[PDB]
Amino acid sequence: MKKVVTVCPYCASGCKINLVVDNGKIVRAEAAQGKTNQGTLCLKGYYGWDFINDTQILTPRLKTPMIRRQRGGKLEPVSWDEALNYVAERLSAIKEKYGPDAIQTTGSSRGTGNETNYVMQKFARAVIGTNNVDCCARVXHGPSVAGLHQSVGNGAMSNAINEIDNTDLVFVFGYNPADSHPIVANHVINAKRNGAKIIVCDPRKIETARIADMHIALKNGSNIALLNAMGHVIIEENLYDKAFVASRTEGFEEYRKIVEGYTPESVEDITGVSASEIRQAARMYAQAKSAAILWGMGVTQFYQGVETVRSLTSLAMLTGNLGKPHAGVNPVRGQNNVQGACDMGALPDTYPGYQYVKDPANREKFAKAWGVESLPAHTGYRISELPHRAAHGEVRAAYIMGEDPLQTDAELSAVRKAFEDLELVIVQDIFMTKTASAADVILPSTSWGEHEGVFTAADRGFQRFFKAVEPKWDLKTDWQIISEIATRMGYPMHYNNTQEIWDELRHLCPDFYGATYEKMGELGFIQWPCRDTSDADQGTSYLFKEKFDTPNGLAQFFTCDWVAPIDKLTDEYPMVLSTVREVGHYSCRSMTGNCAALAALADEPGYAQINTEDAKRLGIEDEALVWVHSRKGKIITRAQVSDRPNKGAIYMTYQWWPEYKYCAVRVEPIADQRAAEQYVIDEYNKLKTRLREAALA
Ligand SMILES: Nc1nc2c(c(=O)[nH]1)N[C@H]1C(S)=C(S)[C@@H](COP(=O)(O)OP(=O)(O)OC[C@H]3O[C@@H](n4cnc5c(=O)[nH]c(N)nc54)[C@H](O)[C@@H]3O)O[C@H]1N2
Ligand SMILES: Nc1nc2c(c(=O)[nH]1)N[C@H]1[C@@H](S)[C@H](S)[C@@H](COP(=O)(O)OP(=O)(O)OC[C@H]3O[C@@H](n4cnc5c(=O)[nH]c(N)nc54)[C@H](O)[C@@H]3O)O[C@H]1N2
Ligand code: SF4
Ligand SMILES: [Mo]
Repeated sequence: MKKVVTVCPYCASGCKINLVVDNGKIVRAEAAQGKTNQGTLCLKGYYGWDFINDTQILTPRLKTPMIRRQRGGKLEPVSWDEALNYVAERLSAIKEKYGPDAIQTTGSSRGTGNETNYVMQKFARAVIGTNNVDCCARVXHGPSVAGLHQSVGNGAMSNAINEIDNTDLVFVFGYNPADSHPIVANHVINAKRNGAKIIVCDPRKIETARIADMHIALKNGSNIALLNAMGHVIIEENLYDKAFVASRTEGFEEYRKIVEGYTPESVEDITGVSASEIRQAARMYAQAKSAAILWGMGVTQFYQGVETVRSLTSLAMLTGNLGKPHAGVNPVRGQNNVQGACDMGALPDTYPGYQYVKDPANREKFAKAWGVESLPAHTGYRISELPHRAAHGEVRAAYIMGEDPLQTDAELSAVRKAFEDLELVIVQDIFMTKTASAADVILPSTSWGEHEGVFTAADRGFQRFFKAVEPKWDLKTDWQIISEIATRMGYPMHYNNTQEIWDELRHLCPDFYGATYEKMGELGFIQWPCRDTSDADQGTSYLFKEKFDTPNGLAQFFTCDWVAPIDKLTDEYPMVLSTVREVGHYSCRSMTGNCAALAALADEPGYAQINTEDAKRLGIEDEALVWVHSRKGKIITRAQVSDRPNKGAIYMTYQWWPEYKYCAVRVEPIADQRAAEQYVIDEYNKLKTRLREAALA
């Protein structure tokens, strides 16, 4: 009986967990003293280790390689030799026929770890010869989509999670940590215990709003209108930091011109917030000695979302809430390793350590390190473009590792046809997912629990996680799989352990070089940049102390005009639909839904939060199934009738089996509940049986 230290594989809070191991099996999980969690876990860390054991509650663990030889055929189990040879031969053949850019790779933001992601992008670049490497969820980063990067030159959380506790004001905008990042919510609560003020800008009455000094309950989609009026108040009442603006920013005058028209009064009907409330919130934010903005992954989907991110960041620039502790702009992103995948250069325009492929010095270094003559300079395809590339023949093969697009991507029949248009789809996962079940080849990897590595938490904190248990089947780690494919394609690659991979990237990434395995250890939390291996360098708590990471080191102001959501409301569709996380289950659900304790918590088809008054009016009872009508769409869901959602909007916990957050819908009650209930059981049994048969064939 021993404790093996790991990091939670769910959200990006980065909680350290001691997995109790007795006789080669995990026996229970308990909170370890991680930097972020300090002996606490939410439900998911505590009960969510159970999927490792292949419970088969929702879907089985992948146990063997598989190949679907004919297109409308069965996945058949095969040896590793057969699978890895097949893939190396197909990829090689595709590369020679169509060029390297005909192949798309993905990183993975989940249990695999940082080392895997570095290896995947190495494979794409040194072996295949393409920059086509990307992750679904990604930090604000590229030229093709606006974000934080244009404002401050880094898409990361500017300040640590542990810095939240001593901020004077937490400005939570489009963010629900109580359900999304329970341990981050504990830091917000502790900030309030420590006397911080709290402003929540959220249409709904979320948990954090209960403890908020102001809950700005703004109409769904009204974000830029509110943000501009807040900037208007800050500028017109002279509450901005003039020194900071003069010396550390540009673009003020152009921003001032736009927000000048946006009086709190001009925006009362649009935001549903009184001008007085707008003034008070803008005052509270501007007057706090140090204020941290927290927002969610989240804001970028409300669209005007990427403008909203910059408009928010502009508020922090306006008030000098950047380049000092307990302040900042802090997109707390979702997945346990969304940050790390990006750190490892699982993005189409950059090597690990945000060393852009367009720089010839960077190409030279990596090329030399990687024993290759030339590395490609042009930006690869984004995984979100896959349906378009596949349809038009630009991408012929997808190597999809640790992503489930046929579950978790907008319009599921788009990526389905994408898989049809593609010549070859490889899925490397730990479960028979919807996506894996539609693949040509399945490569089963080890899971979190069965291997080790490094994750990067929400605030760029590198942490080690250790192997607790041996895989029960003949599994390879993700990086073992890639390395073997790489070698079979003519490029010698092998590693004996993740430290070898980590040490290689350290020597290629000046901002990660100091973050040795020894420095991270069992409980260390090392935020990058960490440049010196000396134990004197323990990382960077917050960014931008001296300058910003923009070309000329000045932060860049931005906002724009408010534009009403594209899906307008009608008498035919009088409700807003938006999506929302729930604490007890995680998104893919292949992990939480395969945990006996967590699975007992959440019913199918899932829940839709409806306002009490809306429900009264519509004849919708609590717990009663309901239909939700959009356009080219209708869905069945369960009513969670509460006063938490705002009247006029329903919030679906959409984890169940580009404006994701605003959508015009109608909600109709079901007369025959018993038939609708049976129907739900019927469809869930269908899917469960389908994935079962896919796996045990
Ligand atoms: N328990 C659990 N936690 C998770 C996950 C999970 O599946 N389960 N998934 C993780 C992942 S991958 C992600 S991306 C995160 C997502 O977590 P979040 O970043 O928190 O995204 P949401 O919860 O979907 O939306 C957050 C808030 O946006 C509000 N909102 C909706 N419309 C508007 C608007 O127009 N303006 C404003 N200001 N607010 C609005 C909603 O009411 C909600 O409270 O959760 C992460 N954590
Ligand atoms: N319409 C719409 N579109 C959206 C989103 C939305 O809300 N709505 N969300 C966006 C972001 S926020 C989310 S996090 C992202 C989710 O997709 P993804 O990461 O691929 O699914 P995932 O479910 O987390 O699947 C992760 C897979 O990884 C497997 N896995 C987990 N651990 C490992 C491992 O160690 N090795 C390997 N090879 N695989 C592993 C999981 O089983 C799962 O299939 O896509 C964006 N698009
Ligand atoms: S899901 Fe998030 S808050 Fe909960 S134990 Fe895991 S890392 Fe911590
Ligand atoms: Mo996410």
